[PDB]
Amino acid sequence: LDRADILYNIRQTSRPDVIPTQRDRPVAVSVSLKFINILEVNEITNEVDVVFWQQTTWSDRTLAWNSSHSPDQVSVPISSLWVPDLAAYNAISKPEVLTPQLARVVSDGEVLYMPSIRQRFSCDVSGVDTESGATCRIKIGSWTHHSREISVDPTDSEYFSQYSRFEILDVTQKKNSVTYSCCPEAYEDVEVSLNFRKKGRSE
Amino acid sequence: LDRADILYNIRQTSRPDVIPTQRDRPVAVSVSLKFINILEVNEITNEVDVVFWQQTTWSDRTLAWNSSHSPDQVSVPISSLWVPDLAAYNAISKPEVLTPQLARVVSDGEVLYMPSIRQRFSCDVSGVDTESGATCRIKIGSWTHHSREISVDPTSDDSEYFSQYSRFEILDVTQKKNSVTYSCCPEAYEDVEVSLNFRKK
Amino acid sequence: LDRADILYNIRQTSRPDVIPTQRDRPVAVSVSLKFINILEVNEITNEVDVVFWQQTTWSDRTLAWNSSHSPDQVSVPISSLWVPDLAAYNAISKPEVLTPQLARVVSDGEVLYMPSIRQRFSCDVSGVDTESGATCRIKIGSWTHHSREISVDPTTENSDDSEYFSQYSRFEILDVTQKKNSVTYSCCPEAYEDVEVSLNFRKKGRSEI
Amino acid sequence: LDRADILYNIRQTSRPDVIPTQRDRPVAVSVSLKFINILEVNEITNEVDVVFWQQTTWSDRTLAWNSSHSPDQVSVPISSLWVPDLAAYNAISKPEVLTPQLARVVSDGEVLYMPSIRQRFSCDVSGVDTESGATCRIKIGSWTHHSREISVDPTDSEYFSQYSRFEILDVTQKKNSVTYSCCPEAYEDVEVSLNFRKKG
Amino acid sequence: LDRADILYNIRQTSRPDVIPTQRDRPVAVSVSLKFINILEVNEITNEVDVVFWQQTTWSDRTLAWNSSHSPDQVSVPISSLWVPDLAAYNAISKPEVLTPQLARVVSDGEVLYMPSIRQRFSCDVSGVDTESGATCRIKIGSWTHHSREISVDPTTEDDSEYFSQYSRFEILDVTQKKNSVTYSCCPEAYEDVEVSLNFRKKG
Ligand SMILES: CCOc1cncc(N2CCCNCC2)c1
Ligand SMILES: CCOc1cncc(N2CCCNCC2)c1
Ligand SMILES: CCOc1cncc(N2CCCNCC2)c1
Ligand SMILES: CCOc1cncc(N2CCCNCC2)c1
Ligand SMILES: CCOc1cncc(N2CCCNCC2)c1
Ligand SMILES: *[C@@H]1O[C@H](CO)[C@@H](O)[C@H](O)[C@H]1NC(C)=O
Repeated sequence: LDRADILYNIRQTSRPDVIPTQRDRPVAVSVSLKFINILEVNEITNEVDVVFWQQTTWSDRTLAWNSSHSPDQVSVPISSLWVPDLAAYNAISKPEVLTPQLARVVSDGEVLYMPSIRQRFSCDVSGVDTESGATCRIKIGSWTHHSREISVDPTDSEYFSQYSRFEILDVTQKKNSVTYSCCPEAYEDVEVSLNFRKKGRSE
Repeated sequence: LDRADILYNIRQTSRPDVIPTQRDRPVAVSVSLKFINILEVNEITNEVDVVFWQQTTWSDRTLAWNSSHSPDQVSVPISSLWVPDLAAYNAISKPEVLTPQLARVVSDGEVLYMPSIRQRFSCDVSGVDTESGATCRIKIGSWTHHSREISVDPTSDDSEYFSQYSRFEILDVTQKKNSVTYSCCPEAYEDVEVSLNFRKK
Repeated sequence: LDRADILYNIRQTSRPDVIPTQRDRPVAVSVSLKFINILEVNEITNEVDVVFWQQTTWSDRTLAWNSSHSPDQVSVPISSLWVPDLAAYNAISKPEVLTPQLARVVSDGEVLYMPSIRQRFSCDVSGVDTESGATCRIKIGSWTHHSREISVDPTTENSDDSEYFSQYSRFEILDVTQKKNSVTYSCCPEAYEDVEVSLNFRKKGRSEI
Repeated sequence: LDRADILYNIRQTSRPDVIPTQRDRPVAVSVSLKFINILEVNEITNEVDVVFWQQTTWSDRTLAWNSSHSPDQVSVPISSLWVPDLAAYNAISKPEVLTPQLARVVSDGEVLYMPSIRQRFSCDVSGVDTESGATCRIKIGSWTHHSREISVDPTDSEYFSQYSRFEILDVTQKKNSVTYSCCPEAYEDVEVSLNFRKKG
Repeated sequence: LDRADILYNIRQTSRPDVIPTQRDRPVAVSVSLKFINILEVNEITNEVDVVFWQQTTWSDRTLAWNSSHSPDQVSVPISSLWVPDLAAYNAISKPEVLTPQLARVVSDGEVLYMPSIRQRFSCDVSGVDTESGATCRIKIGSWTHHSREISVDPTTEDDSEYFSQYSRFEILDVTQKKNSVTYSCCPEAYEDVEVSLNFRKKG
């Protein structure tokens, strides 16, 4: 098996429309945000612009191949894969995807999709200009798949731009299960708390 | 039947172009707005930005399957389904759809489509900065299907999903159904009018 | 015949690329603007933002069907139909189409396409804040089909204009008049038809807005 | 032959990807700008917004048909035709195409494509608010085809909006052949000089 | 062979999804930015708008043909070719591609893709209005292919030969540099080119 063959088979048998549940257990999706930049904070309106890598991870056995005599990874256009229907509940603009829309697929069926995204959010910006900073919560989960079909779990400003007007004090993640008044089932989400503040001109 | 089979059948026998009338009867569409945020009010120009879930509900028996030993629901791309041609009459921008464009389909043919949308409207913003607030009316109906083909009806805490971080707060939401005859065309067209009473905090 | 059959036939045989001329005579296209809103006037730059329904009407026999025991109308995506290549000559932005892009088709082949459009125009805004108001002319015709292939004609309803106009606009409409022209450009030997819509409007008293 | 047949044949045998060179001669493309409006001048940043018809003209013999008892012209979506890969070198925004993207094709294979375009350019805006006005040069040529494959040649105030804040004093056109440090061949372009000024 | 045949063969067999590695050796990609304009500098927010030609170069043997009695080059839509998944790490907007999306292909399989791009970046704008100017670094590399699949290198071939004389700014110097980076998320190394643009406001 070479790359050409692997990619051909994947394209030929894809089913991007089919959630890869295994024996009616949920697809376990991991989500983690790597913050790159904070761009346009407004303490009056409670709005922020953020750039982040949305590290998204899951398993789709239908993509697996025997890599005994083959590459054990390929990069694949997401239009050829099933992908989780994640959305940020408190986003007030659609995601601006800054990077090539490719996922990495391992021979065992593990998938990693990690685009860089710029997006505007509605959240608590109060205190951004004090020492203890502001804490903005971002809520991400499956739009249409309940907890029996999709579960989401969480996995250092290492990637954060030194040229931002802001700095990161702390990031914490938390998992929730929510029942909305519209539907009888429960839906999982991850809440990411971003604690940040304006740098001093001197800093 | 598994999900793969159900989704394959749906895609293969699509008909996204065909309104699913069970004939002479109109497709009964339910519409309901869950307000999430109010973003950029202008009392001078009478314009507002709103974020809301557009809960849309209808029946399409051509999607039904026997779920005796199968899943009784799947998520489907709306490009593979017939979808009501709803529009907001007083919108002054096209809808910005913020969420994945999937509808939920039940084995009996019930469909739920509920995108989160950001959109700008022309409406009465006067009094927004007073105690009794402003009342902005949003009018939604089928663009091209008359009352014999599509009927729209209204379906809770008005603020249940509303953002606590908005500069505004919701005082009340009321819904109302209308049947309108336009000068251009002989038939009547239904719509729902949603009245959003809100004010600056 | 049911709706599914009618729509299937249309999709399978429609030639969206083919202007439906009958016997070397022009397709008669009717155009009419119903104004919904006037949004962002600038008297310095002579620019206006307008929202309007663009009522467009024509005949295409190739869509016809025998409706003896059938529906006599369906809604059809415009991607499955031939559509006139109308453009606004003095537009300075591309049309923002606000509504579902569907046309209504009658069993005899009559087609009605009427999207709501937001668009910016270059025109005479002078006098907008006076009693007699400004008069902005919008010019619409076929971009590439001459008068022997497409003719454009106004239609005046005999009803009041301001019927669909938003009461919440900062502006108000004094009058709307339509007029047909036939023009020959220096690039081309043939004549091209257009409709000129004259929108007479003014700013509402400032006590109200 | 009727229009339906002509259009069907064109669509079916369409090779939009193939430059229609005849016998190793370059495709001769004519370019001409008809200015409609000047919208948003900035003398500080040297930027202007312009609306113009981009009259583009060339020959593609593979489109020809016998028009003895047939129409001798049709309108065709440009997605079904080869089209020159022209670009404006000093544009700082992508072209906003305002009109239907249709070309006119004559039975002998002559093609005319003339969209109305709004676009922003980087150029010399100094003097715009003086009597002699500013002179803004727009440079247009094939992005990827050299002079042996494509040549560009020149062929307006008649179509200019009376409601613009600006007025046109003069338009001149000029053809150039240029080399670039990246490539050994020569590339043709047209430079259009727009001399304009702010009205009273 | 004529152009029509060459283009037909390429379209029919190209495999835009398949990275053209030759025996486990990485595809060698060359990247070089030719700056055309600097448009909208903001020293407060550390943001700049740049227009540049992104000269991108690589080899794909699967495109080769015998040109004995044929054209030895054609222009090809990039949708019919494999193309490197290059991204600018510090971009804060998606690339606005200003030119026709065509690549030039030589009969031996060499490809040149050079679009003009307008894009906004986050970088160090301090000193832009001084004599020594600001130095803005732009970082470009493969988003998903590691050093064993794609390597990126600067070309060894004027700082402003193509730069607009009508810009409010002027270029003092351009330097390029190659890096190999390991991120915390992944075990492999990823190559990039860092382009340093030293520029200042004209007097
Ligand atoms: C079976 C319910 O299907 C749905 C279809 N669209 C949206 C939702 N939402 C409510 C559930 C939680 N996610 C937010 C949107 C649910
Ligand atoms: C024959 C009626 O067909 C139509 C096609 N497009 C738009 C409309 N409208 C008028 C009916 C009510 N909705 C507004 C638009 C009607
Ligand atoms: C020779 C007819 O071909 C043409 C192709 N595109 C545009 C035009 N125009 C001139 C005729 C009138 N409409 C404006 C543009 C003509
Ligand atoms: C082998 C030359 O192929 C090319 C592929 N893309 C762009 C260019 N350019 C440089 C030559 C002149 N046009 C501007 C862009 C050249
Ligand atoms: C092999 C890991 O697959 C990946 C899929 N998408 C993005 C990345 N990134 C990490 C490597 C360097 N480029 C940034 C993004 C990695
Ligand atoms: C339509 O079909 C019916 C048969 O059901 C036929 O008898 C009738 O004459 C047809 N009408 C037209 C106008 O062709």
